[PDB]
Amino acid sequence: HMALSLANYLAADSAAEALRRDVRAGLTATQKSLPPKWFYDAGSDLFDQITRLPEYYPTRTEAQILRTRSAEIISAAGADTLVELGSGTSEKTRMLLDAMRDAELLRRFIPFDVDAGVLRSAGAAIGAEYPGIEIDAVCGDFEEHLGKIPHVGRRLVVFLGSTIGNLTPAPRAEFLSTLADTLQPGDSLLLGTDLVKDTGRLVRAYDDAAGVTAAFNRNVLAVVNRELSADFDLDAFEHVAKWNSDEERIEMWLRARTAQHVRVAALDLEVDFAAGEEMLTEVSCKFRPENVVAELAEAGLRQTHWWTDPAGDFGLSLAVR
Ligand SMILES: O=C(O)[C@@H](Cl)Cc1cnc[nH]1
Ligand SMILES: [Mg+2]
Repeated sequence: HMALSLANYLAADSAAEALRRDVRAGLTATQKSLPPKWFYDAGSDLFDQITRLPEYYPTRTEAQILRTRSAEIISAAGADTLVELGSGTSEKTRMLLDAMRDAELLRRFIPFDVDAGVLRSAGAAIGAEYPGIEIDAVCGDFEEHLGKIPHVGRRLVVFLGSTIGNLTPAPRAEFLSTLADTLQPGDSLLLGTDLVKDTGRLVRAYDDAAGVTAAFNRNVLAVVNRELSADFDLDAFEHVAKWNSDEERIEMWLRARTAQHVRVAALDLEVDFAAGEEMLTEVSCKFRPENVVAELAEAGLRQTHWWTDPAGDFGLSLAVR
């Protein structure tokens, strides 16, 4: 029920300041952009729905790999502590915890994410399902507070969903290098990476028939409207998903149907969009198996295991110091 440890390194005023800075920088850039972290206001609900769309294969593909190989993953890791870069709300989390329990290894769960309220809820759910488990939640941002994750036990750190694909190569390398420097001998990283495949399937996964992804994308405008007193007309922006073959990444864009004039009153800022002008809201890099090995090695980690679905749509790596 209520048994919990929670460390909170984020402040409400500090997040508000981060949004101010990001929106000012992004809307005044020669090529306009907004960071996708701001998708996930209570947007989080829309993303949950996205994971169940027929076109969006990543979640169910990763889940099926875990469903059939979690015992092997847990045996390879030999960890008694599961660290999740994420909130611990998924079935995937339970697949891993179940296997750790079956192996009589499980002692501790450490969820790491940016919303304290969700960490509390997940902690209560996990606590009830795995009596005796120690839960140490950390509210922090995984590009700054990784050093705050406790080093107790032998740790399996998981970063699922190909969320690592939201980082472009330079910040991605810095992230993996930093994460690797918080690991001890005996610790393991379990990394989910979505893989290069048919480009039609890729684009459709980010431009579903039902329009749910379009709603998710346009909602970042609603976040700016509410939080920074802006007047984006959401109906005036078209959802566009692109495959960038040079960078091998999916991109989400918002395209102005007609010229728009947007005042972001909280920033004392007026922003103009030309008819047809596009603003970048997300990248989702896709990986080649051989390159995953290389990126891990450059970060100081040796890939010891690789799991992929029979179609080769998605990959999971286990890597060690
Ligand atoms: O890049 C993804 O696939 C996840 Cl992390 C976020 C997302 C899902 N649909 C649009 N963006
Ligand atoms: Mg003013």
